[PDB]
Parts: sequence; C-alpha cells; structure tokens
Amino acid sequence: ALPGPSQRQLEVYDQCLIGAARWPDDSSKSNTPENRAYCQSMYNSIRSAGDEISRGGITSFEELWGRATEWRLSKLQRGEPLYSAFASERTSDTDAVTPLVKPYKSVLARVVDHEDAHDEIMQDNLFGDLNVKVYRQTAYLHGNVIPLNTFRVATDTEYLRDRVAHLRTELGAKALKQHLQRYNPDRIDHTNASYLPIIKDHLNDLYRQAISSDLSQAELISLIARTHWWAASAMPDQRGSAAKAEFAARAIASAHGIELPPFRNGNVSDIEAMLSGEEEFVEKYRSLLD
Repeated sequence: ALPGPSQRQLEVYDQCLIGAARWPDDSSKSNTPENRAYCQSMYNSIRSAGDEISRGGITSFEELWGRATEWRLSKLQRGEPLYSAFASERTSDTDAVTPLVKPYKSVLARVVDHEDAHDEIMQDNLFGDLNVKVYRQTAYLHGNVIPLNTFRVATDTEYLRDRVAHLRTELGAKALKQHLQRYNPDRIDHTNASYLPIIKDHLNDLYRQAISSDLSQAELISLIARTHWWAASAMPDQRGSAAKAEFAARAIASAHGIELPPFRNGNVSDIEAMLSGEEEFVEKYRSLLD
C-alpha cells in the first residue's frame, strides 16, 4: 500500500499543462478546447492510475503502459487513420525516423550546441558528403552500452539551402519529400526496435523498484526520471510514446502522493530525455519541472 494521489492538487491552470508539448519556439497551441482538455484528462487519468498502483490494481510497467495507451487512444478523433499506430508497438520494419522539421526545428540548435555532439561526415545519395553535428544517445543496461536515439543535424546550411531547391525541381516535390521522409539530413534515427524487449524488461524492473514503500524522496524522483527517460528514449510504440511515458512517470509519482507540476514552457520532456544521458536526465529532472 502506497499513499496514492495527494489530497492537495495542482492548480487547474497547471492541470491543463500536464502532458502539453510546450516547444520553446512555437507556443500557439493553447487551444483550450482540445489541448487544455487533453491535458486535464491526462492529469485526471494519471491520478487514477496512481490510485490503482497504490492498491495493486496495476502490477507492472507493461500494465501501466497499457493504461496510458488506452487513455491516449481515447483522445484521438474518431475515424483517425493513425489509430492503429497509437495502439501498436514499434517493430523492426516499421518507421524509425523523425525528420527534424516543425515543430521540432528547435532541436537543430540543441544538437549543434550539444556538449556531447560530434562532427561527422554523412554519405548521401542526393546531397553527397555532408558535415553533420551528431549526438548519439546511449544507455547502460546490465553492462551493455546500447545506442538509443541518434540525432543528425547537417551543418552546411548554405549548400543545403541550394541543393534542396535544386533537387526539389530537378526531381519534383513528391520524390524529394519521400526521400527526406527517411533521409532528411536533419533527423533523429530512433532506438532500434530490436531493443524494445530488453528495454521493456528494464522498465518493468524500474517499475518494481519504484513502487517500493520505503523510498526516500530522492530515490523516488530518480526512479521516476529513469523510467521517464527509458520509456521516452525508447519510443516503444509507433505513436504516442512520449505521452505514454509522461503518463507513466506521473502515475508512479502520484502513487506515492507526489503531485508533479507540469514541465516548464520550452521543456518538451521526451526531447529533453532523448538529448541526454540517463544520469544527466535524473539530475536535471526536477529543474525541468513547474
């Protein structure tokens, strides 16, 4: 038995920020209607899942993820085409790339200015050799250090500005876009699906620890961050993993009566997780909040 959701709640203002994607750049997404509702609901469901966790109703990360997923699928517009992707685990031969474009363009800077980014040369069938700033996210798992997400940000701006206009016309928009869907010089090549089994087992191990009844506040926050970190960086599902990961992290916190405030504006949790190392993330977790 754990405390369960606290009696004292966040302000309704903050409840409408829980689960929001507050990109530092674009900030015209407070469309109260949908978004503020979505957030409020995520906030309620998180406390509910927390309550189930404190009562043994949820007994594994896998189950919490399941709860987060059904909550997430419920916010989809009816007849939504991506519905299946939101309900499905990523597989080897399933999309694994995210072209760094809007609303992700603020990523580019962070990769380039990344204390841990390194200059690399990329071989491209369309642009040729490109200088790319590269951040390879890695994780420690039982002694095996594995590659999670890899960020690429082409650094030869001018040259690219040209070539693309060139190629767009020389090959036509459709072709070029299809190509950039996977090989956009500015992209995130995500965690290989083949690592999802051990990562999920790891997540279940983190969960089991996290529901301990004698954890200091320090240990607890650390476990929540790590869980948040692994779920988000792993991007277990074809769609909505970021929402599911935040959902899970906060439910676990709520199980202990911790009422986590929303992430700071400009602070998009999963991106912050993907851009960091696990220990770094754990250390900066609190500062990413309220």
